[PDB]
Amino acid sequence: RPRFSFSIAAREGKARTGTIEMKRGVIRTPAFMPVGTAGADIILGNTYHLMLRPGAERIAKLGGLHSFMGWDRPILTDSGGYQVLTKQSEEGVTFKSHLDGSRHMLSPERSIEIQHLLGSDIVMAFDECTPYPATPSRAASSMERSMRWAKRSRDAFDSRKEQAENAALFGIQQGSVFENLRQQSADALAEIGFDGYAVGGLAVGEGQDEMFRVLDFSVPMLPDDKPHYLMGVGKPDDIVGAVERGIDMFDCVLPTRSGRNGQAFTWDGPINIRNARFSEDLKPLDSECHCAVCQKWSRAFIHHLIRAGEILGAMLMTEHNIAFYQQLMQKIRDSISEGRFSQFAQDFRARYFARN
Amino acid sequence: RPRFSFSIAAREGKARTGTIEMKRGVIRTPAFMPVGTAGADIILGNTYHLMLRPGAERIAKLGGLHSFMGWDRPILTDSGGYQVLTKQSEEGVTFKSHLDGSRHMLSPERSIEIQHLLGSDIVMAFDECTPYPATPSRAASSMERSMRWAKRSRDAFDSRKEQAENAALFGIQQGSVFENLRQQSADALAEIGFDGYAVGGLAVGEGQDEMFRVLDFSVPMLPDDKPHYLMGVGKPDDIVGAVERGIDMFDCVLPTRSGRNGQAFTWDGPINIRNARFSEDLKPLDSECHCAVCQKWSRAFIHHLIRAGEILGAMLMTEHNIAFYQQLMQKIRDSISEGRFSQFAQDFRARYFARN
Ligand SMILES: [Zn+2]
Ligand SMILES: [Zn+2]
Repeated sequence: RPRFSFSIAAREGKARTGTIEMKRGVIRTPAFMPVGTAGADIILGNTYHLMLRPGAERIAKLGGLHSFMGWDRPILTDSGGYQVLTKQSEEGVTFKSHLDGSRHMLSPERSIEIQHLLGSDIVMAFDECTPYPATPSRAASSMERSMRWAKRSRDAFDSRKEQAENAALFGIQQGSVFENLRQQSADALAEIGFDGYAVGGLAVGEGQDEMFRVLDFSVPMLPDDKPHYLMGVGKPDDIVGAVERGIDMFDCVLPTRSGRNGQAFTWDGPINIRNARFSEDLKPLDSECHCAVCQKWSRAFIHHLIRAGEILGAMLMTEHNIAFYQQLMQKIRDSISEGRFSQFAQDFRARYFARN
Repeated sequence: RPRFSFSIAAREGKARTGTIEMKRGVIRTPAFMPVGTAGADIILGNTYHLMLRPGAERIAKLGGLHSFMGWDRPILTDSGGYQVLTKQSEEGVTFKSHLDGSRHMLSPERSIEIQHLLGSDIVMAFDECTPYPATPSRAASSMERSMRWAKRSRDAFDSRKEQAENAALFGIQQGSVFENLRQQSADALAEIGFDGYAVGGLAVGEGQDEMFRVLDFSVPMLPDDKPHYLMGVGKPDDIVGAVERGIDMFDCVLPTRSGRNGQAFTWDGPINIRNARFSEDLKPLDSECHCAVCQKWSRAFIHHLIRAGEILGAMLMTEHNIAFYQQLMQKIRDSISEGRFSQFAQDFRARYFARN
C-alpha cells in the first residue's frame, strides 16, 4: 500500500464514501475512530495523556504505540494541545503535570516529535483552540496563530524522514463560527498542503443547529479530494448530519463515556439501562444490533450487572456502544454507495427521536 | 446424563480426580467454581445477593438463572445463610435489606425454595455458620443446630419434585476445629444422606496450618464415594494442599476480587501490577499462561490501563485470573491422573513461594 491515498467511490449530495489506503491498512469512510484503550479500521491515541503516562520516550522504548496496545492497523494521534498551564506564547505552551509535578512543553515541533515517538500513522498539526463563544477579534487572532503553527507542524513533520515517508499529516481549520475566518483558514491550510483537513473548534458546546450551520459553509472550503475530519463529534445524529455535510471521519469519547455511566445507544435512541423499567426486559440492548452482547444477553441482565457494581456490566455496555457506532458507520457507507443515504438519514432520525 | 453421578478415575494418596455427571453437563474434579457474574464446568450463584437483587421470584419470572445469565451448564447456589438481622431462632433468621428496607426470612425450607426458584443444579443445605475462634460448647451447639437444619433442608428438597428429580443436594459438615464435633457432624450428614459433602467453617481466618490440620482428620470422615467441597477456599497454595487432603471442589472470590484490585496470580506467586516495576515489563502477566490476555498483551500495557483508570485493565486482569485458576485445576487433574501430583505439588510450592 501507499503512504496515503484517499479515493472516493460514491457520492450522494455532499456525502461521500470511499477508502484511505495507508501502509498499515485501509480505512473505510465515513469512519468512526474509537479510542484504543476502549470493527474499527483506525483508533485514536490521546497524546496529552500518553505524554504524561507512561511518557512518549517510554512508549518508544516499549516499541511504539502499535506494539504497546497490540494494534497493528492505523492509529491517529491528536496534537495534545486541546487537553493541555505554566506559560503560553507564540512558541507554544508550558504546563505542569498533576500526576507528579513534572514540567512539560508543547509546541508545533515538540508535538510532532511526540507523535513520532508514539509511532502514529495520522499526525495532527498542533493548534490553538478557540473558546466558544469568541469575539471576531479573538477568533481571528487564534486562527492566525493556528495557521502559523500549521506551517511549523508541516515543517517539523517533513524533517523527520521516517515520519514523512510512512505517516500522514492533517491540518486543522479554525475560525469559530465566522465564515470569513473559516475561509481564510481553509486557504492557508491548502497553501501549505496537508494529507487531510480537520474542521476544528466545533466540539465546544454550541448546539447542533449552530454546528450544522457552520459545517454548511465550512466543509466546501476544504479541498474536495482529501478527507474531512470533524474532531470531537459526536452523538449518532450529529454524525449523520455531518456526513450529509461532507465529513468523512469522526472521533468522540461518548460511546466509552456512556458505557461506563449506564447509557446504551440504540436505533430507538439512547437508554439508561440502570432505570427500573429494564429490570424485567428480556430484549437485547438493541433489537437489530449484531454485536456479541446483543446476541447473548438481555437488558435485564446488563441492568442487574451495573446495579450490582459488577465490572462486567460496564464492559458489555462499552462493547455494545462501540459496535453500535461501527454498525452506524457501515449503514452510512452502504447507503451512500447505494444512493439511499438521504432516505436512510430521514428514517434514522424518525426512529431515533421517536424514542420508542 | 443422570441427575447425579460421581466417578473417581484416578487417585494419588488422598487426592482424587474424576467427574460429576449431571443433566446439564459434566464437571471435572478437582473443580474450581467461579462466580458467574465474573473454561469452568460450573459456576456459583450468590443466593443472598440474588434474593435481594433482583429477587428470586423475579429471576424465576425471567426464566431462571441459566436463562438470565446465559449459562446452560451446571450452577451451584449457596444457601444464603453465610452472607445473611431482625431475629434469629431455631426456625431460621429474619433480616432487613439495606437496599430498600424490605423484610426477608431464611430458613432451611425458604432457602431450598429460593434455590429452586433460581433453578440451580447443586443446592446447598442451609446451616448456621460458626465464628472463629469458638469454644467447644458454642461449636457443638452451632453444629447440632446445623444438623437439624440439614434434615429440614433434605426434606424440603425432596418435597419439590422438579428439584428432587433434576438437581442435587449437598450437606455441610461443621464443628469448628474440634475433631469429635467434626465426626458427629459427618455421622449425622451420612445418616441423612446427601449427594455431596462440604467442609464448612474453614474460611474464617484461621490460617493455612490450622486449616490443613482440620482437613487432615475431617475429610476422611466423609463418605469416600461422594464429592468433597471446601467452601470459600482459596489461594492457589490452599487449593493444592486441600486437594492433597481429599477435596474435590472449591469456590472463592479471590480471582475476581484480586483482578479488580491490581493483583494477578502467576506461577511465580501473586504480583501487584500497579507497582512501578511493571511499567516497562514486556512479558505477559504469566509466561506460561495460555489465556487470551497473555497471548496478546504485556504487563506494561495492563499496568498502564489500571493506572489510567481504564475499565479494560480490570477486565483483562480478571480474565487472566479466572483462566489461571482453571489452568491450575487442569494441571492438578492431569497430574493426579498421571501419578505425578506429589511432584507437581512440590514443584508448584517451590516456584510459587520463591516469588521470582
Ligand atoms: Zn449490541
Ligand atoms: Zn494469562
